[PDB]
Amino acid sequence: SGFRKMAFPSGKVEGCMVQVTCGTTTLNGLWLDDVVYCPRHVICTSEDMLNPNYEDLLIRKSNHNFLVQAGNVQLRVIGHSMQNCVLKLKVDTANPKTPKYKFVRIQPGQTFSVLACYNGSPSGVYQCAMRPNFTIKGSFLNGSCGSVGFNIDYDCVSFCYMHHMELPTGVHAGTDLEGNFYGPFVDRQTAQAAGTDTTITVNVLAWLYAAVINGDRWFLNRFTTTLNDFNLVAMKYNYEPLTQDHVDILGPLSAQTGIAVLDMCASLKELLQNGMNGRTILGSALLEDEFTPFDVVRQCS
Amino acid sequence: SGFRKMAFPSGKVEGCMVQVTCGTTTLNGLWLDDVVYCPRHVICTSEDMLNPNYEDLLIRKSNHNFLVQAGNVQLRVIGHSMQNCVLKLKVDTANPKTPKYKFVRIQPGQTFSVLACYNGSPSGVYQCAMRPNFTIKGSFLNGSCGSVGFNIDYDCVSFCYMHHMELPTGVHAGTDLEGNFYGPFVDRQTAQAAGTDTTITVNVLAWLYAAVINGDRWFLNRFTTTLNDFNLVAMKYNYEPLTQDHVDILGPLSAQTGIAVLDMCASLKELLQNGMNGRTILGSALLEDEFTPFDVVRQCSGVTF
Ligand SMILES: *C(=O)[C@H](C[C@@H]1CCNC1=O)NC(=O)[C@H](CC1CCCCC1)NC(=O)c1cc2ccccc2[nH]1
Ligand SMILES: *C(=O)[C@H](C[C@@H]1CCNC1=O)NC(=O)[C@H](CC1CCCCC1)NC(=O)c1cc2ccccc2[nH]1
Repeated sequence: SGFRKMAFPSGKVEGCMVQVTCGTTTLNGLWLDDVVYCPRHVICTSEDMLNPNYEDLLIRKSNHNFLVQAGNVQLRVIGHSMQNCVLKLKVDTANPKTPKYKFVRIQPGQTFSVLACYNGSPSGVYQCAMRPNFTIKGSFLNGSCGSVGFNIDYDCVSFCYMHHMELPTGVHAGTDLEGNFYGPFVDRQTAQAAGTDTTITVNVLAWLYAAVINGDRWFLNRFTTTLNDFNLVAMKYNYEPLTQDHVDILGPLSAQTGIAVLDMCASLKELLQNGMNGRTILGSALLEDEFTPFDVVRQCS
Repeated sequence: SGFRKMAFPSGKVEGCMVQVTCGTTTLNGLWLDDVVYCPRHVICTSEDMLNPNYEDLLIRKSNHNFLVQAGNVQLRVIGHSMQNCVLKLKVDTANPKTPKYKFVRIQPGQTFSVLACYNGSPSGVYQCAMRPNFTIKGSFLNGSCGSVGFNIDYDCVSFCYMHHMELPTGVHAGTDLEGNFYGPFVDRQTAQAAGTDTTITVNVLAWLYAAVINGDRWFLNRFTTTLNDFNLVAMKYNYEPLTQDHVDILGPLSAQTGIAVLDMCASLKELLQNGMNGRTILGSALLEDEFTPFDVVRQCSGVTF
């Protein structure tokens, strides 16, 4: 029993982190086979922050302008190319610690683990979710760029995020491992603002199911709702719409607990109206939205 | 910026986990040098949960009664002995992935990372605190016994916890790696209950400092207090007493933020007596007590291992 925000074990990713330096900029790179992936803004200088022409900047670089270090060993860059907003540095040696892996682009509401790194070495590991507005609420300082987010279902590592920047409101933006940003952001230091953050409704419902599984029932009620009436209410609290896909996805948890999905929606509606009245759910006094239905099933069984 | 409940990177520990099976029971072991450590209750049968004399049951057991598997390779057990509530199985080969390590016993209020494992395979990692009542509020299912808790300092892994059991209230109990239980618990099938828990005051204060460092400042005020005055309020609200050592340890954070400890104590006193009035701190609607002062320092300065 118990319920914790649980990350994946980080060892398979730790063995892939390296340090990449270009000019005076140092950040992290991901070394898989004979390629090191890192944010392309490592090639920017202090005058190229607003409107960098990355194709023009990259063509001027030599292989030896990139210093790549794995532990106390320099890797020799033998080639470079850019794919969207990531740089791919070809090196002369394959990483012997490369795990089984794939690159996956995730949808808002999906969760993943982040291995926060500085100078190629790990600082710590934590869980994150892709917010509906395509930001993540991370913990990242200067030098963290190039840290990755990942899931490890099975023994396969699915890389889904690479860190690039912090928006003025304190949240974070980045790309997939093909170099495409999540959301409308660009790798320029120009004024950019994320959409209004909303709550990930299907994840709140998953977490209420987790609470029942762990023995807690105080928030249940005798009512039900239609899906359309639920959405009319939840949007007034800046909750994301719940779709029929979401209802289908909660079928398994509904079957395990004997609580129909639309009956749990009626519980959530009352919680939004009443608050918690000095109570907690799974040790929280707010409704958590960073556990997916899949996460709940992994942890509770 | 930002602030998250952050676990230590687990790679150094993952390479030490193995599976240990005795009779019908399977759980995890920790393989360091040429010894595998696991809970001694692995030896119990259904007719020994009630009241077992493990020292008598261990004589009856022979080396080949312990199946140890590291991945798909079987380790050969060449000896066995007990240390308190931990079984030590000597194996014929040293773990080539053994990290620099030591065994340490932690104090209540200290935090550590748990590598939850099943069948010898690491499954997830999260940060815990040793509660004042000597339990931990973990997430553990059947087959997780022998999962371990650890801290890392530079290149050194300090192992501090091995998991043994779940109490009726759903919190968890275990031992250090020399097999001494944390708290007034025993490894017998019997009625056991956690003591009433209290909140870790020095950790709440550290987290309030983390909040200010991240620009969350609504709870600060003009007032200050004394230790005696504060501690009288603490006792009233089931908070752990705040000592002078605690004030000293927060010293850094006080100087960095310009909020003296007793100044921040006056903030915490008001939060206790008045609550949060519908506001949050670092995304929480409760006062969080599972970050130590050192936890805050290393997250806010980007310390690596
Ligand atoms: C890479 O290591 C950092 C990671 C940042 C530092 C603070 N927290 C983080 O997550 N990335 C940056 O510093 C980028 C660099 C830019 C180079 C040119 C192309 C765009 C990215 N900058 C920022 O994240 C940045 C600058 C800035 C100024 C004012 C407010 C916010 C802000 N964020
Ligand atoms: C080891 O893998 C498990 C871990 C437990 C399973 C559920 N959650 C956990 O953390 N440990 C056990 O199952 C122990 C075994 C005992 C054998 C005899 C010596 C003491 C340990 N049992 C329990 O944890 C247990 C039994 C029990 C009965 C009623 C309420 C709670 C309860 N916990």
